[PDB]
Amino acid sequence: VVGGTDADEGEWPWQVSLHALGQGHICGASLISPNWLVSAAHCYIDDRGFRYSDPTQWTAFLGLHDQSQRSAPGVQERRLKRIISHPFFNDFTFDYDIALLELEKPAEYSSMVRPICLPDASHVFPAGKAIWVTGWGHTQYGGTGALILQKGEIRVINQTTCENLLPQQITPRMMCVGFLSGGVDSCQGDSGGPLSSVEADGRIFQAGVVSWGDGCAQRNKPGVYTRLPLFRDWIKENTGV
Ligand SMILES: *[C@@](O)(c1nc2ccccc2s1)[C@H](CCCNC(=N)N)NC(=O)[C@@H](NC(=O)[C@H](Cc1cscn1)NC(=O)CCc1ccccc1)C(C)C
Ligand SMILES: *SC[C@H](NC(=O)CC[C@H](N)C(=O)O)C(=O)NCC(=O)O
Ligand SMILES: [Mg+2]
Repeated sequence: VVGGTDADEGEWPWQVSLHALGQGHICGASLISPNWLVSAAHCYIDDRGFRYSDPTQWTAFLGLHDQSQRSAPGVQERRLKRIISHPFFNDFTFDYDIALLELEKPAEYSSMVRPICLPDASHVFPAGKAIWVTGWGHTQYGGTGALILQKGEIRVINQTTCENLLPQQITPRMMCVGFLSGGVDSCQGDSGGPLSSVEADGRIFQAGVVSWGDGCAQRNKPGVYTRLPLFRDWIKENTGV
């Protein structure tokens, strides 16, 4: 997160850190039920050096605050038994950049571990609405990741404006969130983490998945996120959630 601040311990109890064997934190995720996480499909693509699509190569840390304190009280460690990347994922445009991760054993709900709410298919997150982004990613483009979980406040950007800022790259599965002036943005290592929106009764709903951007926090280059309401049915059909 660029331009953010330290989160409070337990402030985002749905935020998850995904570590690949021998590599440390690679991507974020969100807890949506006792058995299921939402993340980004592009984190789980094989390359010639490592089989990122293989669920046995991963560990999920729930209730984590400080990346250097992965055994602290309240932190839960879980393996994965399945990774479901969206079948329409496009590895050139990163259309449909969303995945579902099945925990090998259920999370235990606590003051530090709690699911985010999922929006109904017909809900619209309106232009201009305040949204929170969280993660352990870089605090500057090309910089270094944060040990302590970071939070930042950004805003939904009109879809036509989004398309014009990034021509020939914004599909209807994508949403721009941030500022045209730059300054606050997600960044490398935040991929797969949730957008958190405070809704009408103060409960937090997931508004998107961190996906990509041109650099980080640059003027006229807002972060691009995978939408959530569009996938409510896909999630229900695949997880029962
Ligand atoms: C996410 O944290 C990551 N996923 C992985 C997976 C494997 C290893 C490492 C990482 S980091 C980030 C989140 C970035 C959010 N950015 C903003 N909100 N501003 N996702 C990525 O890094 C994706 N790649 C990009 O965003 C790249 C970075 C870059 C290289 S040069 C300037 N910026 N963006 C582009 O290349 C822009 C052009 C483009 C071409 C084609 C498709 C999309 C964009 C991810 C790895 C694809
Ligand atoms: S909608 C998902 C979360 N709801 C719960 O966790 C309910 C469980 C309680 N223990 C209960 O109902 O008694 C939720 O609301 N997440 C967002 C938030 O702001 O907490
Ligand atoms: Mg604690």
